[PDB]
Amino acid sequence: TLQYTAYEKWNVITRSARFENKGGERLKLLRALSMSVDFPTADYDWIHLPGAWGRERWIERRPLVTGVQAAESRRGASSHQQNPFIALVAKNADEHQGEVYGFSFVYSGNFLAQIEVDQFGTARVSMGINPFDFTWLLQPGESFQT
Amino acid sequence: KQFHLRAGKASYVMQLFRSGYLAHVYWGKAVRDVRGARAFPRLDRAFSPNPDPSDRTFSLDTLLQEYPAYGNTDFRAPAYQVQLENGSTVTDLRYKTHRIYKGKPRLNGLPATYVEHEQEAETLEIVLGDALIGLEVTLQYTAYEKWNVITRSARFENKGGERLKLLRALSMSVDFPTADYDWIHLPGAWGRERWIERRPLVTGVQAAESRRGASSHQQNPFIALVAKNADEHQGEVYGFSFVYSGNFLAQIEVDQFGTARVSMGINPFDFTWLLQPGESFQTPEVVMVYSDQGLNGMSQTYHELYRTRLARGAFRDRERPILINNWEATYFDFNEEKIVNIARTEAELGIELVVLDDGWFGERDDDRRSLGDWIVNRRKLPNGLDGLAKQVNELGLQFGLWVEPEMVSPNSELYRKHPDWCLHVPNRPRSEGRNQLVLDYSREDVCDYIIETISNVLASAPITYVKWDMNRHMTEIGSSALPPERQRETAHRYMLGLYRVMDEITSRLPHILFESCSGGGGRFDPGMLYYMPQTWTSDNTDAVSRLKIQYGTSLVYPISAMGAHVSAVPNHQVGRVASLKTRGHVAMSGNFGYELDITKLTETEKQMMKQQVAFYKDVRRLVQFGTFYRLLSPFEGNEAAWMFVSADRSEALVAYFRVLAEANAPLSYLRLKGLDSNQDYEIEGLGVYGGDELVYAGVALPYRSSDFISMMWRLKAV
Amino acid sequence: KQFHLRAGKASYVMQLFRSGYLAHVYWGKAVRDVRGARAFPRLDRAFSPNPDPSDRTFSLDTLLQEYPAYGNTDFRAPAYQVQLENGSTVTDLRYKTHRIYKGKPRLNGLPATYVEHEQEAETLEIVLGDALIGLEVTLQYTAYEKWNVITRSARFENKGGERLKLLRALSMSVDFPTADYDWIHLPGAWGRERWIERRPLVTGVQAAESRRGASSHQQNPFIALVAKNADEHQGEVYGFSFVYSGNFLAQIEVDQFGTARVSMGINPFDFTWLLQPGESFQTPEVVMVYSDQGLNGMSQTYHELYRTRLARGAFRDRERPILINNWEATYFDFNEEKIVNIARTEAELGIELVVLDDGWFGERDDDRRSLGDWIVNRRKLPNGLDGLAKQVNELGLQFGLWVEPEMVSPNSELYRKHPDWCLHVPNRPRSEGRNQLVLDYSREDVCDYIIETISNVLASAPITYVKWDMNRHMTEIGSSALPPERQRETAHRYMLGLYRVMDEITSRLPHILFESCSGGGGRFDPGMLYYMPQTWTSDNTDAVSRLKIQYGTSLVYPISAMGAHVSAVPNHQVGRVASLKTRGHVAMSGNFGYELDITKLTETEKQMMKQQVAFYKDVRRLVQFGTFYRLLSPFEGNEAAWMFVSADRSEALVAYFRVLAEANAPLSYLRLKGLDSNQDYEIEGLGVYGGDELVYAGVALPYRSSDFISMMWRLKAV
Amino acid sequence: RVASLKTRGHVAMSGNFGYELDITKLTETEKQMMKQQVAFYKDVRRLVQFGTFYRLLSPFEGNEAAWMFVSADRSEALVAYFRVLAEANAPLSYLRLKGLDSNQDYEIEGLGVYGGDELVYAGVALPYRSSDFISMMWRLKAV
Repeated sequence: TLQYTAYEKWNVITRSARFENKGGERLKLLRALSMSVDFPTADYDWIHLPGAWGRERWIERRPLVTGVQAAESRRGASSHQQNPFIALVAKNADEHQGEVYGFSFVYSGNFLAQIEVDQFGTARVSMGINPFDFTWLLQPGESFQT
Repeated sequence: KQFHLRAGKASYVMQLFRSGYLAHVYWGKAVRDVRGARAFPRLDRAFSPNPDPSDRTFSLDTLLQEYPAYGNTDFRAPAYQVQLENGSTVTDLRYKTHRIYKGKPRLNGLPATYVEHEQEAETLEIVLGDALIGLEVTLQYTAYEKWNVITRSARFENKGGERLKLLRALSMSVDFPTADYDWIHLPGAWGRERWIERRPLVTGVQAAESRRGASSHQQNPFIALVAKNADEHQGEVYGFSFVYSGNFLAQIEVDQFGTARVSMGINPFDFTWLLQPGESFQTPEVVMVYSDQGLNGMSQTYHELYRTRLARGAFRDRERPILINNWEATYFDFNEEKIVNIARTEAELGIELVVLDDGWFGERDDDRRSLGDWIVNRRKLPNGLDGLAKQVNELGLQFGLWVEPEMVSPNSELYRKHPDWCLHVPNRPRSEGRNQLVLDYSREDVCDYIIETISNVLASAPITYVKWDMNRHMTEIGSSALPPERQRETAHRYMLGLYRVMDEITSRLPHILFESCSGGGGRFDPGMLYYMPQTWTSDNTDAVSRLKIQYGTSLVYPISAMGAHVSAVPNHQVGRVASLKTRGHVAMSGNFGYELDITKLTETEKQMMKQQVAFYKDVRRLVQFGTFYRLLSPFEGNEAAWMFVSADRSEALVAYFRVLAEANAPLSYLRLKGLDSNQDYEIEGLGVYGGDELVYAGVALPYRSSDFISMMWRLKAV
Repeated sequence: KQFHLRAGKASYVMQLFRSGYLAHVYWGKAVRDVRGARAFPRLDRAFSPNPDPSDRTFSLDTLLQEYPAYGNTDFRAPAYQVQLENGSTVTDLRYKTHRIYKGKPRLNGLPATYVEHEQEAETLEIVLGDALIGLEVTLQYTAYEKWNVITRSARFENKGGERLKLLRALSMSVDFPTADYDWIHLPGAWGRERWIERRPLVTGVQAAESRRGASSHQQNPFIALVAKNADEHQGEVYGFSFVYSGNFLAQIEVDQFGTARVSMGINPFDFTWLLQPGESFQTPEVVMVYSDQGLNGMSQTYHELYRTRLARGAFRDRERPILINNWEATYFDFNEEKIVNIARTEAELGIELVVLDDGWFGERDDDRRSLGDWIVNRRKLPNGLDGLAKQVNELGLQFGLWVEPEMVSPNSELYRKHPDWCLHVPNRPRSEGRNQLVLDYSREDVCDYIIETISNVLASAPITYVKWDMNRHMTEIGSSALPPERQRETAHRYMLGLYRVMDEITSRLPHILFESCSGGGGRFDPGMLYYMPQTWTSDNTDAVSRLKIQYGTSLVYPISAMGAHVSAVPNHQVGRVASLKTRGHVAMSGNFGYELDITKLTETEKQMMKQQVAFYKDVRRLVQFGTFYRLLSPFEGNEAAWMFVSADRSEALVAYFRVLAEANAPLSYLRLKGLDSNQDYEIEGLGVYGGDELVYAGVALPYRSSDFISMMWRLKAV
Repeated sequence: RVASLKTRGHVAMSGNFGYELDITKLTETEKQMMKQQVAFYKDVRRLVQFGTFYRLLSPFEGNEAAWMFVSADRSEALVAYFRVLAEANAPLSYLRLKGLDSNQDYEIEGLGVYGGDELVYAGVALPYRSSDFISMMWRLKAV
């Protein structure tokens, strides 16, 4: 079940998914991201928040690449090193004008925030619990909420 | 003490400082008031000398100015410079008086933006003066009501009893407090005029200029300071447009303290002007435009102002005729029988105007003779211009004529009779471009002769269209009718003559639509637009080449004046093969016309042409008089896109272009501008879309192959 | 008819084209032959007019030239321009003859790079000429055998019978076939001179220039064409250094056809020069360096050339004394005892020179008076300069003196006696800077006076060091001893006079080390370097600020001439607190010295000074005369690093700087240059590293917290 | 790094304000400075912690950093400006604001009354200052 919520007051769209095993066999979640969205074009810059202890959340803006880009955490915590937030930014956009698409993860553990540009210039922004070192077993009757 | 000009949604503020000094403070979006109470004290800047020895905090080197001079403690490039009889170049202009009156004054012997009603603008005249030498300088400011336009010019007058030589006389100068801008000018050449060149500013001097006696293909008299993030659709832009068609200097200087001095006017290089007691000198005007709407906002401001308040004549607000020029069909070799029976087919295709090009006069079989001898060749036109024009008229077409009045061929009746009438210098060889010389328009006799000769030729037949051409640039600049101390005034006096010549000629013939031309857009400037309501954009007629040229031309000049014609293939300039459908769409994006041999066209092509002609007539008033938006830039990529929107936004026309085809290409999309978001639009042949969707989301573009493709969409509000 | 200059590993090729025209062909890496200055189909370019009317392909507008003019079909900015009596500015120089001789000539009344032997260089003089007006221009080319150096200058001579007036007379002009380069110039201000500014070329005009009568803090007389991918260590770089200390114009012009014109010389603005029949005019020279080995390679060429073949005197090849200036100690209020007392303390620390600053002359107690009156104040110095110097000498210290001979205070005996001896113009207010006026060095009486006055004073005491200073820029430029027609020659004539003053004064006192100064490095140019072998780099003595300042200055001028003094904190210019350790390391990267109140220093600080002085004495020869490589640029990041390597590469000194501290910072590394890869070097205190490892792999940097850090390593071959 | 107590306060007041220093080791001036700081923050606390935030100048893009807080009705504002590395003989500085009501006038405390549109479209001149790591804080109230 895909969960969409749209606030009336803000330009906020929240997304999450709920897995349920209604069958008779074990289903093993190798990957269970909260969301994924395919942009029709890929002419963008992206912004994530890299850093370290004593210097968290430095704004880093980079052009997109044909391939994969990702800020992630494998530390069991959201981390000083990469904050669970990425943003698609228009080429000419700044602090005061321009189109911006922010992605914020409401979770304090391992995360993956990825942007993939394919052969046809489409951009897939996917975000959620880091698939790395992660599985989740669903017995019949069990559920998983991202 | 404080002057506050309010033009449209913009503000231009100045303030009188201490005793007579005029300081610049602010220019940008309109504010109610700029607080006069200055925030923090001035500084004692090292090596910035002081006019007042007691106060080291004051220095003209560190004062934002309106019309600065050099040698008085300011070390930056001045707006003007005057040499006295004693050899010094030091002058000191102080405030005398100032006046404010509704409307806009005319400029003496010079073209200028105008108003038709007093309510349309306010004019501020600040009278400055140097009492010692008796030099008076009046700074002229005009602020329009409906536009963000501030026009600036200067007026010198010698009230002293000495000779005053103007070494430099720019129209304007302005000091920005900060220098964090990029700058855009329009460099180019013949075949590729007005390419948009965006560059970061350097700490020093950058300048676009012309030393050719004409505004030139090489540099268009327009520069602009633009914000670092400003684009076509947003950001702050500061336009500077010179209303003049001769030599010019458009300069930006960034100094040690991060200020940017923008100056514009008649190129000081190889230029002087002598002022005897009682004599005056009026500078051409510079049209300054602000916009936080981006580049399109600036251009649209220029478009309305230039089309409705710079262009003149009966054809100013009128739809321009779809013409055809028969240059490739006949060349210098033509006759009456050949033109009229060809013009009969052209009339049936829908053409509204047939233009007779070069070769109708004197001994014209070459481009190496006969310029200056403007009499009908009875050998080619036995019944003359009168006979040809009337025979053309009864087929239902207007008749046009090509002229090049500013030129004289060494092999001509005129030159053999008046060899001293050309621009020349004593005992030097007379250089030739295209085997021709330049006539001396600094002289009254030469001008008077041309006015009479050309007007009589133009009155001898029902000619309603004129292509005024110039195909050379000035060399050996001098006059045999000028004293040695006024020889450097020749270039400007020439332009004054030409302006006066055109002014009288166009006045004698109010029934004629005039189109200026100079080897293409050699003189596509505001100055020429005042006399001739349209211009030949470029000799290059390639559809793909025209993408850059027209895109860059539209930056300042209205589409109504931007001439664009469909030509033959393979192209004569580059050898490129584009589709007839593509060449039409590019040409229909400007002042539509034709330049090709219709007899060489296949039967299928003639039908394309008939549909092109019929289609343009439907979209003409929208194209030529509508609001213009640049969507995709050919300078920034493989695509070119723009659109025209009606005043009430109920109608729109979209043009898209893609040069080099990509195999297995990504899907194409196009977002539009200037539509009513609260209203729905029907795209002919596609369906109905919301205005908000087209602008915010965009339209999926059709997947197409082959190089040099084009697409046109008529948009209609439901 | 081809001229082929061979300088080091570089080639400069020219050619005689058609009827006496001189055409540029190639400049870059050395070639045995240029076969291809012969066969090339020339194009008929639109609007490029023709000297020979029947050939439309040939135009001066489209010809790469060496000394071009305007009005002869060339529309680009010319190298020269001269107005005739009839008013015209048209001139036509044709090839006359040429001569080749080994060695390099001296420029009349001007400084110039020289040779000690004929074998060091070869000189090509190309004599052009305009037969009509009798104008003869001789183009001077010199190619050094040992370096990639080509020097260019021009000599005008009126061999006709009319007056020739030079509107423009640049030292050189060169037309590159392409324009795909970036360009580097050195802008700045007082307290921040010569910041490196890299910019892409624009299609139009870019320039660095000075209208201040001095080379200026604002713009240094140096520009450079660099390849797009060129950096400090590799790539093609073309340097243009002007040997002149006054007004200049350094300009690059890119035309419609993608050619880049680099021209340099005396600024045409506010400049003329009258040439009566029989008179001649010599332009200063421009030193051109080619390098395929990066910015370092270009700079290194200049370093050797300027240190060994431009700088003169007994101190040219000599180690410079470590000096102390006690200006901050006493200001204007001092006496003989107070100076000698502090001299003992400084002498104990190891300092070698004590310099007496401003306030020793006349009634100089402020900065509002006494300039021009060079007589010992008997209140402060009862025993005169001789008595003070003698005492200082037997303390073991050399003695130095501060002078500002070009300046006159309105409140001085000199000015109330000779009010016409200052630069001024009739009936205009005499503007001041730092409450002082500029003496008229265009006049003979003034120069001879200064020459006698300063010489006798400098010979009256065992003075072995002089600091020559100027703290003002020209306003109201003019001379009472000049006719109106020669008034605009004043600035250049001033500079010619100054050059003669310095030449005669320095010649009288061969045992005196002269250091040029101008509110810091306001006159840090090759012209001054010819008369005074070292220069005060900047009044900004802040360690961090000096990173950029010394980095940019090092781009052209040798380390031996770059004065750098350790000062007190909080820094008087920026207010920054940097460690004495860091202030030392920065100052030790140049001509080391001190400028601070020793009486205000802590005992810990004074001990660091002794260690400092001892250290620099070990590395002095290596620093001042060694090879200089820049590693990390402060203009490009948070770091600054460079190193000095001996000729035999057996010894090296490495300097590193970080300015802003970073918490939990990444591990730092540093890679070196110029070492012998096949040799092992011991880094003192660290260990032994291989030269290849040092250059290819690099060294690990220590982890340091705290702001503004510095580090020095001594390298020695095993 | 050594920065002025004034500067350390202006940065800390830009967020959730607190103290992390030994008072037993403070001079009388510093303790009196702290008291002045606390009294100031309590005045703009509701504005800082609950007002609208505008970033003006990025410390990631240059030598400056600036941001401002604007109240809901735009009748009140706090402007914070920071400059790290001192430049000798530096150019004149200016600051443009955001989120103000163009139709209203604002009193910048201790400076005078400026128009809202002026502060946003023209900008206000900044004081010439030396020393490293400086800060400036302005309170704005509508008339």
